[PDB]
Amino acid sequence: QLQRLEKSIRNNFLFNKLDSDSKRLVINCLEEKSVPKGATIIKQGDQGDYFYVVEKGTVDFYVNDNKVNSSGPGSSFGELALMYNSPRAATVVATSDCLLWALDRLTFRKILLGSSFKKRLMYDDLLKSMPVLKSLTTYDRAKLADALDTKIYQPGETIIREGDQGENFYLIEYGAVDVSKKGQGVINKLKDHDYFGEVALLNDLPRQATVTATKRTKVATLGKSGFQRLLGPAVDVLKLNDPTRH
Ligand SMILES: Nc1ncnc2c1ncn2[C@@H]1O[C@@H]2COP(=O)(O)O[C@H]2[C@H]1O
Ligand SMILES: Nc1ncnc2c1ncn2[C@@H]1O[C@@H]2COP(=O)(O)O[C@H]2[C@H]1O
Repeated sequence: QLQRLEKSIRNNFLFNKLDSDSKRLVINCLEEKSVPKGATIIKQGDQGDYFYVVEKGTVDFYVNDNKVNSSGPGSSFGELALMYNSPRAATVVATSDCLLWALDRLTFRKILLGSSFKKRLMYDDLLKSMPVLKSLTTYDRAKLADALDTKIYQPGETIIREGDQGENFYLIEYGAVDVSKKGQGVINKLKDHDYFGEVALLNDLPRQATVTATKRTKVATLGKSGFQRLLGPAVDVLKLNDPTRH
């Protein structure tokens, strides 16, 4: 029917949110696929063909044959392979028999990456290129991206001040910054693909130094709650690099 569809959409965060042009342009395209309990829907490593939204049924998610996740009706999956052109990041096994609505790679790139996952698209180069972020899987980079805001600082602007409360952690997209400490002047300098602002957040301390743009500098910024959950791999390197130690 066309009522099951208009309900699919009204209840999906990605879709209820598109303009009726994208919205029309997506109910037209959804193909439905039934699947028996015990069928693999997508295999880890495979090329990404489709995006799925679960009408009825339940799935289990396996990363290297561990099992990591679980979803029911309303939930969607298969979006990372298509937005990024990477292999499948997880195997998705059917846990009870299911009816899935499928968007082909082409329409996904047409409507949904354009608009639902805009952020993931924009930060993808930063996140793939930052050294401290190398251990992150595409699923991780995606969750991290959703949480980032962008700020541009100009020459001579203060980004953070020694002694302040910290709230954000910072990833330099391009630019140049000086780190300074009263009594000591400039003690370090950062640039594209450096990060700063973890010491306050890792240790619950005030900011331990002032950071000042010396060129036009674009950062992505991540709040404390996100720093606590979205950097899982990278977090051990941040504690290991932490200048509050020798
Ligand atoms: N822990 C996880 N790691 C990787 N992918 C996951 C995880 N949990 C759920 N997924 C979803 O499972 C899908 C497997 O295929 P994709 O990489 O295209 O998109 C993936 C996500 O949409
Ligand atoms: N030698 C250093 N001492 C203090 N902070 C530094 C140093 N080098 C780089 N920084 C960065 O400057 C940041 C200032 O705020 P935070 O203390 O939150 O986190 C600090 C580090 O990320």
